[PDB]
Amino acid sequence: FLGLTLALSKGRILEETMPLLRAAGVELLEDPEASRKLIFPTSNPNVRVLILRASDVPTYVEHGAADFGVAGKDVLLEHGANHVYELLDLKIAQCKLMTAGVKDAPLPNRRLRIATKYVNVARAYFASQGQQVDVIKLYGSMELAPLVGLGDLIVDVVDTGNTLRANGLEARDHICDVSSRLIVNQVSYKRKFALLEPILDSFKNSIN
Amino acid sequence: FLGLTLALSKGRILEETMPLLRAAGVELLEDPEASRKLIFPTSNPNVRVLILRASDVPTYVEHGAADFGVAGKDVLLEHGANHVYELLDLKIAQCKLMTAGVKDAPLPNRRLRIATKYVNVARAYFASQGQQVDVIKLYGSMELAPLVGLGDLIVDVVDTGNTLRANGLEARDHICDVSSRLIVNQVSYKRKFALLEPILDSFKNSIN
Ligand SMILES: Nc1ncnc2c1ncn2[C@@H]1O[C@H](COP(=O)(O)OP(=O)(O)O)[C@@H](O)[C@H]1O
Ligand SMILES: Nc1ncnc2c1ncn2[C@@H]1O[C@H](COP(=O)(O)OP(=O)(O)O)[C@@H](O)[C@H]1O
Ligand SMILES: O=P(O)(O)OC[C@H]1O[C@H](OP(=O)(O)OP(=O)(O)O)[C@H](O)[C@@H]1O
Ligand SMILES: O=P(O)(O)OC[C@H]1O[C@H](OP(=O)(O)OP(=O)(O)O)[C@H](O)[C@@H]1O
Ligand SMILES: [Mg+2]
Ligand SMILES: [Mg+2]
Repeated sequence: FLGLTLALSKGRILEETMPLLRAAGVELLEDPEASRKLIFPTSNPNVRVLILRASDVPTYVEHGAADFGVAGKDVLLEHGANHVYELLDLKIAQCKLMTAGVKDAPLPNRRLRIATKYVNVARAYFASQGQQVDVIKLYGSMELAPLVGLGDLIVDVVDTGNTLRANGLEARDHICDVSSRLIVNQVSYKRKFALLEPILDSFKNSIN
Repeated sequence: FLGLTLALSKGRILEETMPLLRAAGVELLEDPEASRKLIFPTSNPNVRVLILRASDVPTYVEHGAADFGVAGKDVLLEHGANHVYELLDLKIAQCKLMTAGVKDAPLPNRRLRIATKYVNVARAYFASQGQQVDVIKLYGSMELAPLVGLGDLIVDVVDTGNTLRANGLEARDHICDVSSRLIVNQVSYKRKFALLEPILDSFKNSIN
């Protein structure tokens, strides 16, 4: 396969990317949500799709296992984006990185413990507020951590706030806005520009 | 809540732990698989259950957010087990950590690239075979990596081998056997032994 490999994740990124792909002449031939398969052809024989965990999208793209991909800004910040090119803000899967804690709970008298999957972002954010914190790395369900006393605050993505409210948590600080971004492998950009360019141009047009 | 908090993960660990818990006088009051909730009461008011991602079970237990938990040996090896006590091999969720690659593909002429979530285990295993390797950290779907040239081999858990065979991969090396283990917080063991002891004794009896 000499064409382009596009890395996407299931759920909202796949759902919100499909219209952009359609407008660019690229449609999946089945629903990846209902398949155990991971590589999918498209209506365009020069483009195939990898379905990955969101956290693996930057990894595949960086290493050139995919030529390009759609990754949340949150994942990019956490992973590090210095070995891919971020070409477009697609303005999909929009949310924000925030700190949160138990509603009205005071902070304890010591170095704070932050429970989060976004360990690098958490460290950098608290450092920008003048604080060195301990970070506890979690892989899921951040909202539970404050309720059982694992960490004093969490760092997580918030959209509606329903998850925080359902668990008696409140957002404390706004870290940054997050949206999904189009990222490209630095070599693929140079060597497969002829294939990439119309798709990138289509995406840019669609997001206007 | 002054009783015991038990950390479990969904799927096979929950499924294979429930009979042990039943025999110990502990039953869930609903199916956690069909709930968004994360804390669950049991038939015993001294015991509640946290449902966590498997990789977070050791974390919660180590930190004392749970008093005890059931974690796969694979997760324990990767996370590090020096700040919990491993008390029982429950002999559930039995599988093995293995290396795997594309069937009959020769190794390349350079330092190997291992794609895996088990980065510490991979490093230690290849070091025991006389090799320093590069490790690429992945969070899911290891089987895809060799097929798109991300890494030369993977390290993953294998049971039937169906996943490897479905993807044209073959197991190369047997790293170790894996089963789920009962782990306890080092302080909880000391301070809540009266609550723990009958449950531990019941589990031990059940697994005989
Ligand atoms: N509630 C939300 N609303 C909008 N965007 C979100 C929301 N939650 C996460 N996102 C964004 O969408 C991306 C897709 O990730 P997601 O499908 O939740 O997978 P994962 O659970 O593996 O992070 C996230 O990395 C983030 O940028
Ligand atoms: N196919 C399998 N058969 C038996 N045990 C398995 C299998 N796959 C994983 N396991 C074991 O069961 C544990 C439960 O993890 P699992 O439910 O697969 O969650 P995750 O996908 O987050 O690792 C694993 O950490 C491992 O020890
Ligand atoms: O502010 P809200 O609108 O509640 O969104 C916040 C939640 O959205 C995401 O969950 P997702 O829907 O991806 O489910 P999961 O992360 O629990 O799998 C994220 O992990 C937060 O928990
Ligand atoms: O040798 P096998 O019998 O095929 O088992 C191996 C597979 O089992 C586990 O997958 P699981 O069923 O937990 O699904 P997931 O890891 O893809 O979520 C593991 O992640 C392997 O992919
Ligand atoms: Mg999610
Ligand atoms: Mg699994």
